[PDB]
Amino acid sequence: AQEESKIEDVDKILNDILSISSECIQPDELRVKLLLKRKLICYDGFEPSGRMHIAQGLLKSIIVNKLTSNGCTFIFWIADWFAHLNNKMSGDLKKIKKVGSYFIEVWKSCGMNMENVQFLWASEEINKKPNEYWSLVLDISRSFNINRMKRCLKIMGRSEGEENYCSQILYPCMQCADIFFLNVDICQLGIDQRKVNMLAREYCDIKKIKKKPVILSHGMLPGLLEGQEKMSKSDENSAIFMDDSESDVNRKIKKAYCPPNVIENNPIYAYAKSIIFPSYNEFNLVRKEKNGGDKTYYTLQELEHDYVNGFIHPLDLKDNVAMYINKLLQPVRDHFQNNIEAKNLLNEIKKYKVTK
Amino acid sequence: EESKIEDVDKILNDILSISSECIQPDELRVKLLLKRKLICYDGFEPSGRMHIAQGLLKSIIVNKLTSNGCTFIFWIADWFAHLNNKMSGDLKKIKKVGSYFIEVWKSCGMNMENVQFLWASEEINKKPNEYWSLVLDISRSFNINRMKRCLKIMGRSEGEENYCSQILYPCMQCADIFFLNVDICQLGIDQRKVNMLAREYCDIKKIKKKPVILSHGMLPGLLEGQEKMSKSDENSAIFMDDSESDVNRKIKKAYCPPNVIENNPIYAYAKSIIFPSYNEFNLVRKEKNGGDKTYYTLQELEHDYVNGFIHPLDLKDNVAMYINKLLQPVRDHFQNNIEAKNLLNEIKKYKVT
Ligand SMILES: Nc1ncnc2c1ncn2[C@@H]1O[C@H](COP(=O)(O)OC(=O)[C@@H](N)Cc2ccc(O)cc2)[C@@H](O)[C@H]1O
Ligand SMILES: Nc1ncnc2c1ncn2[C@@H]1O[C@H](COP(=O)(O)OC(=O)[C@@H](N)Cc2ccc(O)cc2)[C@@H](O)[C@H]1O
Repeated sequence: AQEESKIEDVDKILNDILSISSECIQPDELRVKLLLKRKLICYDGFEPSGRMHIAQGLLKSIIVNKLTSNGCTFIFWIADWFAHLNNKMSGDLKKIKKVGSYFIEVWKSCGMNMENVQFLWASEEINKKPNEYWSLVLDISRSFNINRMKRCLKIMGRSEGEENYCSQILYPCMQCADIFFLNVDICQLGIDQRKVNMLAREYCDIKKIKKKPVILSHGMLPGLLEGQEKMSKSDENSAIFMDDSESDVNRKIKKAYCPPNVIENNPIYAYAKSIIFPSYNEFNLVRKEKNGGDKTYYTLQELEHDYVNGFIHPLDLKDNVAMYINKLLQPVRDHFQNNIEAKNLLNEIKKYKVTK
Repeated sequence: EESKIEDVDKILNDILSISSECIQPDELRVKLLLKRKLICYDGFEPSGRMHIAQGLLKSIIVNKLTSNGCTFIFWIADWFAHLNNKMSGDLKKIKKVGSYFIEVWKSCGMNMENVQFLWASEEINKKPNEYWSLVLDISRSFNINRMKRCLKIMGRSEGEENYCSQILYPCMQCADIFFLNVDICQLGIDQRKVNMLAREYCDIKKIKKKPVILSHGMLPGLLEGQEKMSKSDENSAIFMDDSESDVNRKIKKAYCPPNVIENNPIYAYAKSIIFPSYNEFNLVRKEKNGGDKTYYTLQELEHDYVNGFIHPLDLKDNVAMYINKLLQPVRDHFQNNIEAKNLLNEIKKYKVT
């Protein structure tokens, strides 16, 4: 037989999946998992705690498309109970659920392939099998000491510095339980969530569980301003939101940090690299004749090169980044304009006060 | 009208007299005027054989409370025992112990309509959303340090490695109080911190219906300095299934300092178990040692012991005899009810963790 084309295919698949990742734990387990002649279950989880920003909408969608076009199933875990537990929207569950419904409406208009995508609500799923779920949570809690768990504080945007409520011990125990409860093959969350993903791998070793989840962390999309490592709602003025208008996006991009001929810590370059290039498979720099005219970058290396050496002005990088982000947002805008029910949902959502 | 206030008053006096400490007496009165059928509960980790505090001592309090129209829930804390690593965390063993607990309780004075045997696992799982929602809401109300103040309710301390289970457990025990609609928490004083936690949670949440804590005193262990009979304090306990000779053996070896009442385990048993059960204490002994004497008050018993009128050996012989008398229905039930007998035999095999 010449099924050496299968090994070649897996390696092609592995390299493609990894190209979208910031850190894989571990790459070898991932290859192993891919040879499982079966769909791999991936998931990411979201606190419904305010407006969605483009990391959770546009960037997520690039990654999910890559996965589902390579034999994976993808679960969006609408972590409503988690948001409540973390005091979001003052812990008001009715508001959290409305935000959760809003998130789904966005994701459904993000040009994601839905054949292999699932939206699951934490509260619904847990309450379908509360004995199993809670037994798991308890078993996890008896396996790690308080200090160990306290080092997962980051997964909920918390620190040792603030007053540490017992809920901050339950939450990580519950997030860890999710991984097994949902039978995840691949935890595909942002790098800020990694500590609880590592905790789950540790749990496997402790319980001598052979089926171990692979941690496929993506990098943080940076905020608009210098020094903002993480676009988010809790970093004032860092985020472009999924409901931002065309002029909104233009205005935030124009005001963004984009240092001349430097790529490190440059959020504008980061959007070109992590969002636009993977979406278009090319970056087409449109620029005046005054400035060298249009040029298509077929590779990230060529792009980095022309930027770092001043061939690409910052203004030109900005203008194009803005344009593409607007084009990418257009389907979402169209949905929230043409679907009056979605429009109303967005409307109610914006009225909320973002509690921490 | 008057007789009503007399009724409630006497009752209130009955309830209060048992207790080592009641928080708060006034609230208890309000509770009785509001409802004659109060819900009281105590909770037990099925973590090994049941010692006499949880049976003979328990019965005295329970019967005094139920005879007044109260319902008393026995909370078989199976998931709690498992969470707290008892019986090697084997749910099957824990359940078997739970079943044996019920057989002991029904045979030592608590086979009655007003007593309920409830399993934590079962009850939680009838309304899991409500139970767990409560546990979560409690967790977001208290910080870790505050919660670690409840460590004694599970026999743990700050000193040892503190697993996250030791945070969840108190959240769950606190949730139980509301989940079972408890009017009176009737637990040992060693459980008081989580009971205070619940009262603190009410204030935080502006809950006006607030539980009364009616804590009973700890029964000392057999040996010197052991202030609490328990499975954890080594060779400190008399078990409800102990045979006559086991009882004699253990009482004989027990700590019983002459003249001294404080920290005297043997006197404690006489005082807290025997005397309330018989409403007297009949001291059998040789003429030369002082002869038989019937005590009608604890004051006379205490006076005589303090002054050395009763030698430790005479107190021990009599306490052993009485304890054996009190265990007789339990002994018979386990020698006769073959199902209960098999349960015991099996239960005795298990290693305590
Ligand atoms: N700026 C930026 N760049 C790339 N990825 C980002 C990002 N901000 C947030 N993310 C990722 O979005 C997912 C959800 O974010 P979150 O609402 O802050 O999630 C955390 O609160 C989780 N603890 C929610 C959760 C609960 C339970 C469970 O089983 C899984 C997740 C994250 O992947 C984040 O990295
Ligand atoms: N030596 C002694 N004297 C008097 N009372 C005693 C005693 N040792 C134990 N007790 C009381 O018996 C009950 C059961 O004791 P436990 O199994 O050690 O109870 C604790 O583990 C509880 N956390 C179990 C529990 C879980 C959940 C819930 O809602 C209620 C109870 C106790 O009253 C103890 O004081």
